[PDB]
Amino acid sequence: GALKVGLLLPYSGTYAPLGEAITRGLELYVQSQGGKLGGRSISFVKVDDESAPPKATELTTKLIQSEKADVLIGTVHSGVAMAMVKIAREDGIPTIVPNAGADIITRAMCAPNVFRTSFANGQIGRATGDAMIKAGLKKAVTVTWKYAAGEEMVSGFKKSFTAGKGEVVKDITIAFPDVEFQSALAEIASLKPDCVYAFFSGGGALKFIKDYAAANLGIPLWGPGFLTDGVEAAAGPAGDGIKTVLHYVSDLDNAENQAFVKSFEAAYKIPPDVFAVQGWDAGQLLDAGVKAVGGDVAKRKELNAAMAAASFASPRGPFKLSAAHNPVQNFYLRELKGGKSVNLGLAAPAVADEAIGCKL
Repeated sequence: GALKVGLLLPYSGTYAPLGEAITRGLELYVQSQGGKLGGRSISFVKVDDESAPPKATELTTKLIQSEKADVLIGTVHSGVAMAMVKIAREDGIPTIVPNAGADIITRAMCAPNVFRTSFANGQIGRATGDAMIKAGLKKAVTVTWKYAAGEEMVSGFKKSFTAGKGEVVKDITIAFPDVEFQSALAEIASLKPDCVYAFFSGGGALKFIKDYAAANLGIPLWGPGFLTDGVEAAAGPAGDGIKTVLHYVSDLDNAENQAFVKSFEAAYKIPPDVFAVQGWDAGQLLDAGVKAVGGDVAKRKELNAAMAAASFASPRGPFKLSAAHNPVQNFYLRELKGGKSVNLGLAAPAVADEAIGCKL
């Protein structure tokens, strides 16, 4: 029979374009392998999580129990992912996290069957704060949504930014997924920082970018790369000049990215973004696992071990996991110019996030 891959992703709401991009990355990878991973035909069972933490336990349980998923892949929203990972850890099902950066997933909640192909919130926030200090910035206002990802990315940023003698003047938070920003933009203007660090993504990011430009603040906008990835063409000139830090840049010239961009543009007529890459690499990681156990997904201990030691070429560069199952990869400084984020160079060389509390 087919190998059933349960996909828990947002197909509606503000993160719907992220779930679409991840799904596209996975399906394109499965197609590049002739519809099979390690000799098994793939069947995706797609469930919309609606980025809604109150539904996460029920929808995960259904995917594992009622639909009998052989593998679980998800999700985008860190609150949903934390609840999902709690159920997956206790079940033992091979689980791949293709976006959610919740720090706990590769720290205190680290597990033998739980892998991440994206990043950790805290680590990318620290890399962005470091880049802003190197750029001479000293007085920030942060703006994000009131949930674990905003908090952890703003916390990581504040750690590096204050360690660099900068001050964080205010942390503005908006309830998730609200996108009424006029009040935050009036407060930014009143506080006169020399920079703004924002975490938004999907619909929220695109609207924040247009609203932020329409305010004519004269203040540079920064953030983790999720603030611009995927929304460059739609943001138009309002995006110009935004500086971000991310573990992917569309112009990386390694052969795997050039072939991946080609396949993705030929199938979907738009460039891939970081979300598509993370999905493509979840496909590569599951392939490495199913190949090592000759299609026999029931050998979980051996499947997990192979995915932990997996080594392949990502569109990002060499893919490799730490002992706590998080990617070890470079972070680049970028600028949004003319509809794409361009590479301004290396921001942080590849190092393993510190796995505080990980029993592994």
